[PDB]
Amino acid sequence: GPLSLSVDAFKILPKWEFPRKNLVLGKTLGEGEFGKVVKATAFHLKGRAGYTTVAVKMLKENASPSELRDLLSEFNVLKQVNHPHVIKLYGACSQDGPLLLIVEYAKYGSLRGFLRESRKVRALTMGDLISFAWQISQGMQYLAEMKLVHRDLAARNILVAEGRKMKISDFGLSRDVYEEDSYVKRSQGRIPVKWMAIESLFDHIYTTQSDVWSFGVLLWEIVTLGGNPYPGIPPERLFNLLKTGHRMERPDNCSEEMYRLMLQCWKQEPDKRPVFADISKDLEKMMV
Amino acid sequence: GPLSLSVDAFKILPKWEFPRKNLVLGKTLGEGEFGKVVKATAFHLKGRAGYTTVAVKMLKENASPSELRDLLSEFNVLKQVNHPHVIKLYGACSQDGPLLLIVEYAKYGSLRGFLRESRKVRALTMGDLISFAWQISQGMQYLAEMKLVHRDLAARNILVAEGRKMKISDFGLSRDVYEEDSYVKRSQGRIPVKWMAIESLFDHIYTTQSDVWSFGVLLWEIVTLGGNPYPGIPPERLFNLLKTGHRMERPDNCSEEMYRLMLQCWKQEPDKRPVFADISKDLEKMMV
Ligand SMILES: COc1ccc(/C=C2\C(=O)Nc3ccc(N)cc32)cc1
Ligand SMILES: COc1ccc(/C=C2\C(=O)Nc3ccc(N)cc32)cc1
Repeated sequence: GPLSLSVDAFKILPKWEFPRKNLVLGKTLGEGEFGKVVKATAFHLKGRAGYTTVAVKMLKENASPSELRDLLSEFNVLKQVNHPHVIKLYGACSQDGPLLLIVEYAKYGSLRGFLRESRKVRALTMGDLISFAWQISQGMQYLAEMKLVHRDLAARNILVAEGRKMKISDFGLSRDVYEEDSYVKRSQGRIPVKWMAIESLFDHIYTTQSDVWSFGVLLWEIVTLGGNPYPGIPPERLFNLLKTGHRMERPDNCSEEMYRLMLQCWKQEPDKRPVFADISKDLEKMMV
Repeated sequence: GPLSLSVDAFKILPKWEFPRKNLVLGKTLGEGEFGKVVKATAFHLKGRAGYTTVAVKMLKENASPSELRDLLSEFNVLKQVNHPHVIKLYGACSQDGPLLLIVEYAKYGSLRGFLRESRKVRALTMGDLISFAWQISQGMQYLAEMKLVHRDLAARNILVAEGRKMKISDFGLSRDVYEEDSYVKRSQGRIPVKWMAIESLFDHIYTTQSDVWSFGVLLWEIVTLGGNPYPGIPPERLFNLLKTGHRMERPDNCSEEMYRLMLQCWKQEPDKRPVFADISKDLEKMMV
């Protein structure tokens, strides 16, 4: 099938390969959907003398064809992508054991955990908050320019690297949209309902503009310091609440220009939402 | 889409509804893929005076359209099914809060945990082991007769109820095959690679005979007291090992007639595998 074809083409296929003997695995940093990520260290990694501390993405126990598919796809995507606000790939190990992707280690963990262990003024201004949002916007403008739809943009999918630098990660669900400017999935998707654009939920259509919708949910998360979207509202209720025109209220400690920006990422019509370029301009304005 | 249609038809739709006020939730029993299961107690449940201790299946945090789809489907399936070796449904709560399915509580937990906390002779004969396998076979013959393909048969998906009684659970991935005797999924499935039949892996075809293959993996698990299939072999290696005719070796403390039975559930050609009726006969033979 499509998968066995990919796996065999992959096993037959550069400068992405890394000796498994030079990689040492350590504690688990995170799990969840699709994979496991462990802290690691790599000896003589792409020109760097000695050890570099890295993160290693692998298949969890009992992986389905779907999670294997997502791992190989994330690898194919990350090889093409380069940007200061996108996670960096160093290589992979595929030869004498499990498939492992060697990626950039982020000193501060996920954006969601980073926010949750902090407070509004770890102390963080709303100027830091908006700075976070902005770095992500630039990241996203870049991937949009690459004709790439992330699909799974969320605080748990952004890493905080050294310097409090945002890195977009988790390219498992990302899809190329060069040809048609849309990705359409016939079956039910694996993105959390509460982050999906209204057209993705009802019609299974994903574009840069539905990434825009997720970005609005992610702003909400940033502003709330790691709150849970639509708190206390079950996911199945979202179909009707969204189509009947309902949206999350302005949270506490949110400025009107920020909430105004979220509201615009959640317009029903994908065309009436801003594009990442104009989002970034909006945030840079707010940040002064 | 197909999902919003189901959700609205469900919200518009008997004697399956249960007052949410009469249900009390308690500790988490299990999680993983698709849902969470919590211990609960239900007041005045389907004719039963007082409280009955039950299990409650719900959506985990941040559920995708896919997990919601699997929850509603499991509910639709469980309403049609009745057998001493299939989990019993009591009802659901859908009205004023999250969707919850109220099912049979199994005193001993999953078959996998039950086996792992035991020893060959908690002490268990190989006669108990084979008894477990047999109860599952009868369960499966019944669902096969209902023209139902389980798809996700595995020790973690069997519960051990009072009397050490096996109950097949987790009907999330189950599919009706009345019309065509097969279920075909175009996209990549969410069943663990190591439990899927060779035709399911390569061609995305599921039938009662690929359930037979999973049952062979499950026998292996029973015999090994909760071992991990294909230990130390990465899932992606399975395509080639399976198509080149490789199979798990006879494990320790396994009789030849038992291993002979697994080997037959793993024939390349779905037609050369036994049917559950003949599997059950084989096990009842062994059990003396
Ligand atoms: C201070 O605690 C930490 C917690 C999580 C991380 C996680 C990741 C990390 O460092 N790089 C990653 C790449 C992909 C994914 N999914 C996760 C990570 C790092 C540090
Ligand atoms: C002694 O420890 C226990 C551990 C898990 C259970 C789990 C379930 C249970 O009791 N009923 C269930 C129905 C569906 C699923 N997935 C799981 C369960 C019960 C008892």
